[PDB]
Amino acid sequence: MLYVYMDGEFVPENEAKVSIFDHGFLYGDGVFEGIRAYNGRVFRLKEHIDRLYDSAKAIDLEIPITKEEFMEIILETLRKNNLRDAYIRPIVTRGIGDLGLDPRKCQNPSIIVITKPWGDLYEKGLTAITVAVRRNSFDALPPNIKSLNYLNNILAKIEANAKGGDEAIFLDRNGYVSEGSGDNIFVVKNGAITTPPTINNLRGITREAVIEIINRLGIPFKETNIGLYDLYTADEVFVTGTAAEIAPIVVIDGRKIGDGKPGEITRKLMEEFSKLTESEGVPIYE
Amino acid sequence: MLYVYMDGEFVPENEAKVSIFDHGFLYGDGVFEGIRAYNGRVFRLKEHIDRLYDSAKAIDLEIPITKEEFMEIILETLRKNNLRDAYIRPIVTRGIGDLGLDPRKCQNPSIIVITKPWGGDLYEKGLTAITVAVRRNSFDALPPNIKSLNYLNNILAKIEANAKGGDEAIFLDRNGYVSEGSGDNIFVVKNGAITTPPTINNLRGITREAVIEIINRLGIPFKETNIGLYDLYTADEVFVTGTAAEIAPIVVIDGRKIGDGKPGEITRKLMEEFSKLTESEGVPIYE
Amino acid sequence: MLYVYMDGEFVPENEAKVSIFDHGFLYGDGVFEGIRAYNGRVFRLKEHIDRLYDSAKAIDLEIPITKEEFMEIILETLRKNNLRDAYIRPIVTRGIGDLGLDPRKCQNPSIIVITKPWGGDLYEKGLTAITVAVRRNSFDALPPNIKSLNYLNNILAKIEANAKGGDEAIFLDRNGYVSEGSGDNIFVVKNGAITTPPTINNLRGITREAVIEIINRLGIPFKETNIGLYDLYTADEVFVTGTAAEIAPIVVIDGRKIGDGKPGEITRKLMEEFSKLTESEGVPIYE
Amino acid sequence: MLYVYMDGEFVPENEAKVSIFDHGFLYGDGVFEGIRAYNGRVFRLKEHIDRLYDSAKAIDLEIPITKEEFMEIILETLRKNNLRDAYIRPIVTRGIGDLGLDPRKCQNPSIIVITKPWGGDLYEKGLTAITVAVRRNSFDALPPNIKSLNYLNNILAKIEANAKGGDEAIFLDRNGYVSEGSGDNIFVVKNGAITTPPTINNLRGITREAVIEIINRLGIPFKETNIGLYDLYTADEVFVTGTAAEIAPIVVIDGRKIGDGKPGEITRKLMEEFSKLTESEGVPIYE
Amino acid sequence: MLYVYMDGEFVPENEAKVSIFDHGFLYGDGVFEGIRAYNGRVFRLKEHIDRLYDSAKAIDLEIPITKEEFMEIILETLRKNNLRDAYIRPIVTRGIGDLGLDPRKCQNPSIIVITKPWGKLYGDLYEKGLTAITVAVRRNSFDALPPNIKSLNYLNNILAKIEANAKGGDEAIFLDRNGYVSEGSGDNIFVVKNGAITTPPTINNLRGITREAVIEIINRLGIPFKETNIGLYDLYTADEVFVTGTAAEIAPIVVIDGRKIGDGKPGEITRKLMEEFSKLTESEGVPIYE
Amino acid sequence: MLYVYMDGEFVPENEAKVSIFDHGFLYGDGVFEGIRAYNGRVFRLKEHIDRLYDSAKAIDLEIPITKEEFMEIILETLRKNNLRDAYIRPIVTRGIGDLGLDPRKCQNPSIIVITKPWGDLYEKGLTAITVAVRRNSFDALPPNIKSLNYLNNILAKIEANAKGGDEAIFLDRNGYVSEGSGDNIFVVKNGAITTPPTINNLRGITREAVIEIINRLGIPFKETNIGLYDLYTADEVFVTGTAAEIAPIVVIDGRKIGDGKPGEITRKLMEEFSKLTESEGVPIYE
Ligand SMILES: [Cl-]
Ligand SMILES: [Cl-]
Ligand SMILES: [Cl-]
Repeated sequence: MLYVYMDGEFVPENEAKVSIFDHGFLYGDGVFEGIRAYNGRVFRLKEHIDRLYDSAKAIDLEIPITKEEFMEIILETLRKNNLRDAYIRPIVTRGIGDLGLDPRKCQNPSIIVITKPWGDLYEKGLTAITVAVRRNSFDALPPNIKSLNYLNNILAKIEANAKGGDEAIFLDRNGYVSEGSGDNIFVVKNGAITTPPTINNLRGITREAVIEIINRLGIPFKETNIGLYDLYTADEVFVTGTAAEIAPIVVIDGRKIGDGKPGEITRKLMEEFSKLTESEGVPIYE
Repeated sequence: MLYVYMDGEFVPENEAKVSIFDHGFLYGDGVFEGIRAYNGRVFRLKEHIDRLYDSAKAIDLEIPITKEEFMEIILETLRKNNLRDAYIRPIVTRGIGDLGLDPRKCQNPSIIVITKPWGGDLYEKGLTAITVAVRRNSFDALPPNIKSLNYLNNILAKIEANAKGGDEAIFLDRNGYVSEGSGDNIFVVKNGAITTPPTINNLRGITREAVIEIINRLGIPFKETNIGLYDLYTADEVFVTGTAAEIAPIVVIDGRKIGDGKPGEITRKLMEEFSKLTESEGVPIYE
Repeated sequence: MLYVYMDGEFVPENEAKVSIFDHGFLYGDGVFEGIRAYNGRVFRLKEHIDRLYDSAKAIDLEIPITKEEFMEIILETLRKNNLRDAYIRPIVTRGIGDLGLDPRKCQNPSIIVITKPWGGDLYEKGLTAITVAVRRNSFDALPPNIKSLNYLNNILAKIEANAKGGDEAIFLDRNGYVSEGSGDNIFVVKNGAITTPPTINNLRGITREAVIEIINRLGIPFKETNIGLYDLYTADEVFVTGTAAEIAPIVVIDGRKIGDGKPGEITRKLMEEFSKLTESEGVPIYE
Repeated sequence: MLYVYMDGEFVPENEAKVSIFDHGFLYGDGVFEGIRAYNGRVFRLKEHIDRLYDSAKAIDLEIPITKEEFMEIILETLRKNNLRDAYIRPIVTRGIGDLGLDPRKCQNPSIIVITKPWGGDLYEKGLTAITVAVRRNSFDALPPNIKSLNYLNNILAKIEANAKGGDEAIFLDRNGYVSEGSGDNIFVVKNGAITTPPTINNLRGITREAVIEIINRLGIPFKETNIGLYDLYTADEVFVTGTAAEIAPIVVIDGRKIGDGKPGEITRKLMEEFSKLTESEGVPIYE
Repeated sequence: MLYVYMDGEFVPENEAKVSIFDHGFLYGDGVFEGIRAYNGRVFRLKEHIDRLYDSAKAIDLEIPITKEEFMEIILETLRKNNLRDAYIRPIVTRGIGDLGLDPRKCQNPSIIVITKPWGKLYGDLYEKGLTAITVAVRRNSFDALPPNIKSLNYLNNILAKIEANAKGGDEAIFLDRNGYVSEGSGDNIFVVKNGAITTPPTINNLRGITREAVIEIINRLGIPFKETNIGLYDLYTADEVFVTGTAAEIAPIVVIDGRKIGDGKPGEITRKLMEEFSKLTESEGVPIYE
Repeated sequence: MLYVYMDGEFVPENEAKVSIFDHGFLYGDGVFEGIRAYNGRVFRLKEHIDRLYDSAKAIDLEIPITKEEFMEIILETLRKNNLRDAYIRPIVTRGIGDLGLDPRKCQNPSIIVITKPWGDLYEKGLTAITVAVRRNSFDALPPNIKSLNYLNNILAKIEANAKGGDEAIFLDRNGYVSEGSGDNIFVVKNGAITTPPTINNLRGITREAVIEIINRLGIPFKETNIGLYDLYTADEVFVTGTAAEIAPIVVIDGRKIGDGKPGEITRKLMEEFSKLTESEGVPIYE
């Protein structure tokens, strides 16, 4: 029933498989994106594709097709599955080499496009915990690369699962707030909004869209380092990402954030963001 | 011609494939080992299997079979391919789940065993190494003690080495101490004494452990302690250790000749002793 | 019904009060100890008093009496309350001064001795622990070796543990190494060997020292070395040590079962040996 | 003569005492503020009270009264002592609980308000400062943004300054950036522009905020950014800000004259503007 | 043929020598500047002299003459050698003292001015662009040996240069003690991405006079500009990268750690800034002769 | 009339000058040693020469003569000046090159040997202060290299001069005790001695000799990281170096160390070290 684009063919999900000798599998040597289709439009497709190519560049991986070709493949995959509302996961792998680490011995990067249909926690808000693991360092495994190396994020998620949080919050190698395991973080205090610079986290496309809205609404905004203290004493906290959209965080490390309910500024941004997703995007069908 | 063990079946290499929905593929959420078979014996099989289970425990992954069963699967795979001299790569993945990162939605970890025939031009001359700008994954972020499918830190270091004229990359850690090579542990020889970093910022190498046993047996003064760039540059000899590499001499670091620029006497002695050990020890595949 | 020593007078608990202008209250500017009396003997009294004076020296606080006098005051306080089995908390404060933080304006340090009767369930099952996001106070900022009235770092860790389903919090330090629990030192048991962090990033525990003496006496291989999250997660056994806790097994860390998830054999052996030590050693309270 | 508010009653200073079993005393588990009354007005009372509640929130302490009630208690205490010019120190403690550090066993937080009369030589000449070896408490360990009873880090810095010939201590943070003085925020003036550290590694000073408002009103170029030792040493002018200090010029740092070694023109201008602000703003105590 | 100013006298290059007991030699205890003369004008002379005095202040060294006197000595040295296009290296040392490191035993700081003829034999020498590598050594810390001080302690820079020589780069790029991009071994670094320019704050590197001039041009041209921390990722994924310094002017970086930067050629924004900077150096400066 | 060896000639001190174009002067690009002659013997000459060559190797500088030749030049210089009790400062520079920092343009390293005669604070002990500047990092400008880059040490000394200490004590980039501005540090507590590992400081020749004495006397000894706390609460503290020998530290940051007088263990080591210097060394004359 659902087809996956895999190296020039459409393949049913149950048969969508990659060689175990692909370095993307052996070493997580590959890059991916997360993209949303709303009402027959692909939201910020070009921005996501730009980031995919940036991720590839960072790991010295040449994507064997052009950005225009990649965009067409994504639209084609959504068409083949007749989707209007979907989550899209393009993946590019290093390809097959030998059992060592050398990426120069790898031939034929795989191009994969997964599309899955998209059909309670946002009325109540999420509980978050700060994890003991620091975010992968920007001088070790830069988190700005959306790569198949996501075990740092998974360890944080495992901590959150064990420790009663819906979401994990990372600090970075220098003690600053970084992001959630799968999303950027914003703090609201006295009508002003702050978010960490992007060096220690990922340059979120949702984060960028939300900042555009914040500026359009004239809410005072600063991109600056934040600490545990700012999280705990915030009027409101929310996280942003493709899958999450804008998710309110109402408890952090057992402490109620403000009144413990999604805040007024968060709710306003949720509305404005919904509007943006309904009116922007590359059309799938004509 | 070569078969891979994949979840209870032997599958030809060309067909050995994993679902793209396995979290091992999507997120590198899985663990692996590198094991060597020499002359029909599997060198330190039990030690590698112990480490595999430790790696799995560190990432909260339950391996669905026992260690004894895992050892039997490895031996069976070597038998099916009629190998006596091989490299073995067991892999355990988190398994198929949804497209989020939550490992709770994953069911059925995959168990994979790759065996490839493994039959020293760079070892007579020694290797050139470069120190990389990327630090090793932190022991408080993505602990390098876990041999996981997250190897992009190692690959970035290797990319730097390829671009910068080194056969091998050397990492420093988040605190500025020498960690290891991109795929092996590092030892420094100075005035007849040997030092190696503690294992917290690198990986508890099985070769490293075997080499330390030899060092102690030979009565060479040995210390496990932090090392710096200075110690690398001014060493009498440097070598790296791992399953694939065995003992590889490093004769140039960052453009500087190490000692006389040839593999050193202590390194050569350890290479001989290690060869001897691989020829006389191990779990028999056939016998 | 209990008397507290307070600056030369014995005072009922309900009246044991300190001026709000004491810098020990305003700024946590003071030091303390935790000492145990077992069966009419005070366990390691001299070691605790030495550490109290070391803590005071570290914060440039002169304790206005001698160590011998301090020991006599402690024994007297236990006598006055007729205790044989107790927890003792000596406290020395900077003393009353002005509203600024300058300790030079403080005159007369207060000397306080609290003694409370000691009359487990969590020790048969073992404790659950979580690693906290807050790092331990740095050894170059507010050295954790000082047992001072500044315990908010420990309290924040405890608050995290309370919210996150742990009985105990485990700290990492400013450099990413394992430090200690919020109120106790940490030991890791792996393949019959024991490791514990060096004391620089934590506190030189008197229980920790006693336990190391036992470990050496029993010939269990022991190393004082840096430990990481990986070592915690993959340990055969983990336990914590302190005056109040004695030896407490840790059986779950961050949702991961430690070994079999029950107090381990080595831990149980050390618990027995430590019990024996407390029953046979100490400064007698009554003659 | 002077009364202290303590849990619903006015108590003479000499009798203002807290139980030694209060966690605010045992562990510095509590929060405080420093507020100034000028000419019958309380300067920035609401801002200080907001920060007090933020400090409490950061340490998960529930202040048992509302902010309005707290403001009334402060004004009442100033009235009872007939003060027009005073320093006010509200304190909230975790309260009496057990001898362990667990804050869940604490039940009734104490509310304390100290008011002391206020009544220049060092401000005409300026202060000498030294940079200390101790780093500021980390924003990921014991966040300095919390104005808590844990002030030993500040006291250690002050002890260093006392011993090393400075009127004031300057901290760097865990990452090597300038943080603040032991009891005040720091500003640097260079080529007519002013810089101050972001507030993450120090405290969000109410004086600092007021001074930034003045700076902006006067159109002096201003940047909140990280500063280093170099910026201190080569500054045209340096000054510190806090409730007690107001604006204090720093004219020597680590033996080096700052600019001409006298309070600078920009500093003097800000001192005048700040004086004006304190004379015309505030919550009236009486009228 | 070339004279060096040395403590009040002009001395031929071959005889320009300092006592081995000068702490400037023994311990690198001294400060220096790098200044350019273009077409009879000294570019940003006053800015360089201000930085020289700031460097001296940072190491608690009192320069025994005034800034005006120092400027006159520099112009005099250029005059004596009849230069119009030159590189100028003023140096101030702590002076002769005993063999311990205590600077209190030093008396009489030396003042040295070197001037060497400089200038392009070929206009487009940066037509292809430079290759760079990121080094393993971190930049001297701003809490250890602050890189803002242009001192005679340049071994950190030399180690990075040694790494670059061995590793196939024309230039070395440093990260700092906290993992952020700092600068090249002898120049400030700028990154261009989607028409916007970023550069590290100056705390972990040096407040470059070229960097300041380039920022003025960037602002005048209305290119979006931000001073903020940058990482390896930003270098690798940049549209363009360039470095700035007195000797280098504006040098395009077209390869970093084996990765082509954008199209692997000097970029449009870089080329535009190179032109604008050339114009600035042709029309500004303290006249040597006039 | 003291002579300095300079590239093959003995030159009077007042004329001992180096070209300002030598990179050793321009960039501190060179290495040095500090060696002591006692009663006609050069103490640990071979150890110092080994370290000099190690320093040179660390900065990729080829010393143009052999170690045996270097030792002869040192002895010759002491002979020419008729010294029996002296401080020797051999220096090797990168040499003259262009005005850039590239060491490849530098072709002829200078060899310099300074010898100066050596002829109250030890009875009373020294005051020390801990400095704000951290020691040059072992991953930036490794302090194990005894190079002409000594401004880190000088900044610490400037702090000590201004702050009332005879000596400055450094912490390292990771917060551990490193060393004094010109000497290694040892801490004595409950009859046991500790000293930092050598990675963050310099492998002192005096430090090595003192450790040999400590072992010979059977004093418990451990090489391990030390903190501010260990300094402040020590029974005794002392520093070691060629010029200082063994110097007691009796006050640190305003705190009396033990009783505020040189300790028993320190005094014992001072005696044992004196004995060692009187009975060991390469003879200058026959
Ligand atoms: Cl990392
Ligand atoms: Cl801290
Ligand atoms: Cl450094």
